[PDB]
Amino acid sequence: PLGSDLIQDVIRRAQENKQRIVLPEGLEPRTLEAADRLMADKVVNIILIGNVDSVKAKVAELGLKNLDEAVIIDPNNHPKKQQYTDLLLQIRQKKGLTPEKAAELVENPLYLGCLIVKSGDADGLIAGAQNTTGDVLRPALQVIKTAPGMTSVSGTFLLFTKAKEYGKDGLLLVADCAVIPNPTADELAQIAVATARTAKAIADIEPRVAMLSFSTKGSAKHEMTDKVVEATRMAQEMAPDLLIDGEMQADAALVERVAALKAPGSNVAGKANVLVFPTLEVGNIAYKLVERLGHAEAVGPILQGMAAPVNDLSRGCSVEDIYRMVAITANQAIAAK
Amino acid sequence: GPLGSDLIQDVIRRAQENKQRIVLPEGLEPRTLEAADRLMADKVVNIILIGNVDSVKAKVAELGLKNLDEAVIIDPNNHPKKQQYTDLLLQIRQKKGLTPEKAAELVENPLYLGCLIVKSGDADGLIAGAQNTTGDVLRPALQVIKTAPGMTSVSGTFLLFTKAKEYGKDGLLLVADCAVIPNPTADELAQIAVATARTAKAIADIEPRVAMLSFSTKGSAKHEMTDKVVEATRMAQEMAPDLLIDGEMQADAALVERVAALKAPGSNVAGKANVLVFPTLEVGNIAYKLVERLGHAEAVGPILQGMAAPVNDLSRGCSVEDIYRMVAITANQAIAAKE
Ligand SMILES: CC(=O)SCCNC(=O)CCNC(=O)[C@H](O)C(C)(C)COP(=O)(O)OP(=O)(O)OC[C@H]1O[C@@H](n2cnc3c(N)ncnc32)[C@H](O)[C@@H]1OP(=O)(O)O
Ligand SMILES: CC(=O)SCCNC(=O)CCNC(=O)[C@H](O)C(C)(C)COP(=O)(O)OP(=O)(O)OC[C@H]1O[C@@H](n2cnc3c(N)ncnc32)[C@H](O)[C@@H]1OP(=O)(O)O
Repeated sequence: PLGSDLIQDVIRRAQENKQRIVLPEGLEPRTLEAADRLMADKVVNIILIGNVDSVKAKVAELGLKNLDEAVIIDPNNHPKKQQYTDLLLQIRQKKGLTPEKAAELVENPLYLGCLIVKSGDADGLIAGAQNTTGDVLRPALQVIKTAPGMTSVSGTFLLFTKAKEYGKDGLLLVADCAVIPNPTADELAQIAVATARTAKAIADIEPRVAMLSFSTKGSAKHEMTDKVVEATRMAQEMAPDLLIDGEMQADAALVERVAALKAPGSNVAGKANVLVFPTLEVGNIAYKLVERLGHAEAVGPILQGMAAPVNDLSRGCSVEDIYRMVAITANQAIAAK
Repeated sequence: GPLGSDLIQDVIRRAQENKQRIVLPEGLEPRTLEAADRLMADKVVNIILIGNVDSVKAKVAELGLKNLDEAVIIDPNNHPKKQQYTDLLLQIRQKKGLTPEKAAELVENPLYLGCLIVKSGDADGLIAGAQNTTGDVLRPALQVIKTAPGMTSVSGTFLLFTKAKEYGKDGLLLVADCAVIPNPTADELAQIAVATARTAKAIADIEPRVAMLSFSTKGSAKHEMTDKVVEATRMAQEMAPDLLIDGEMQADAALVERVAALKAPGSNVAGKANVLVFPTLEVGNIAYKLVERLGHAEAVGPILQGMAAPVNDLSRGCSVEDIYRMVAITANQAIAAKE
């Protein structure tokens, strides 16, 4: 119930600017059920990957009545197979892919799905109900690649807290909580800019980005603090339109009275709604403790920094969670154009 | 507030039942004196104040405090044990190049004198930092009192009283190291784990189950940074076979039975943790503050651990009630150290 209002807004913005979303796991029942609801509610235009007769059989078997307009693409046989094979070789031959092996890969639903998006025949992709994170992300990084002026992808969570005096009515975006173990200064700056733009695209927030540390504005100098200082500088340079400040402690980021004392004349401190963590140790631990010990609702991870949005579901994701992640993906696609 | 109030009441009561001698080096600081007055009224501890006797008595009369006539006041410039404490200080710090000339200056510094009083067995613990920096409190404590048997590192723990009563002990977890060591080695992290578990036992009447946290659970995400937590876990288990310590694990595996069953089957900690050990100060400093603010948890501390006799450091903005509370904690640490 925390963040059902925001998710309702995300669904509506998807509905108002309809994106084409590829679901490579076209025989997975949770995926198909979610696809049926998304098409009933006209949230997105669905593309399912699988043998056409098998997918249609499974749709009829699950009693789904809203998928007649879904496009179904058999990776073994479809009119753009050679085109996508040629595109794949163009992207990946140099990197050791033979035409022999390109012909195999193009028949793998995850690779095919990424090539559909990359070609401009779709706007985004969701998988991972029946694949590992790595098998989803790898083709996405190889084929779709990163957005202009970015070399790294990262994972953000929407963190809907019960503390409505922080963030946007209790919501903060937090990153990187899933992908990069130990970002360099450069990576951390890219995380900062990416998360701010996700904040704008998904949460309709005016981002104020806190680059977190155990130091605030030189209070605790150390090797680990220097990286966050450099990251802050480089983020500010990469994006002069965005409010980004650091290094600061979490209390300076969130609490006006502490901001006044330790970070005076920051335009972020005391008002942060985006938190950038210096390592995955920090991010992975911190968001889970806020989720459990704070009773916060965490939505994600949401992958950011891709030229076109790919998201990765968990293997235990509900129908409603798949629906939700597709709606988010559509919003990321709108932002990417 | 109300989350911590039952346990803090127990801590004060256990102090009252075995009265310890606590040194307050900042003997003219008004918040400290007010707290000392309440502690003496309530018979929580025997207070020792450091300062010129006439000045301290003048300040006591000036603040209208009626319960400090039995407080011991030691003037650092002139008191019966000055040469004894000076000789002790030279004996501890001669190797390290302290001259008798410089010993004679240091022994007159209230923070050094306070530590020598404890070290000599003339007190049981010390509290300062209302008017001194953390570093000026810690330095004499580490030089004079030093670390407990079998420990080389001192760390800081918080009592974290959360609103999630289904975790920890009715919502309480101890977390460390959240204040002192920026980047513990594997050995330091193991010592943090054993120290915090024993603090948990002594202060919070917790049966410690210690989770060594990482972004990996039992080899799920192997990496350079996870290796330190794996090694720390092994070394902690070896140092303390009487304690339940496991790792590496994620915070969800530490706290959630359903996740523990999947990611850490046959841990005797996972899903039941009540002590969390963080791999770095970045993690600890950020994580406890986010839980405090975003979770509405109450955090008490930092509490210093690993000292041969307890020294605690107050913040410069600490209330009278917070000083009272920290003195009660320190007395409980002394009771644990003597046992
Ligand atoms: C390694 C650990 O288990 S600890 C980290 C804990 N976190 C996670 O596991 C979550 C996901 N982490 C990952 O590493 C992802 O699963 C993966 C898919 C990016 C790793 O991919 P790998 O199987 O290592 O393949 P490899 O790194 O050889 O190739 C993946 C491609 O993406 C690139 N890449 C890897 N990480 C990133 C990133 N964060 N951003 C952008 N590109 C990346 C690689 O350079 C490579 O590109 P290339 O083939 O064009 O050179
Ligand atoms: C503040 C920064 O720049 S780093 C990042 C943030 N850190 C913090 O917020 C924590 C605050 N901590 C501190 O002030 C320091 O860590 C201190 C006080 C513990 C150490 O600083 P100093 O008192 O100047 O110690 P210094 O480095 O001068 O001397 C080291 C001595 O203390 C000892 N020591 C230092 N830290 C510790 C510790 N955590 N545990 C045990 N012993 C210690 C050394 O072994 C050495 O002993 P010796 O006198 O017998 O040689």
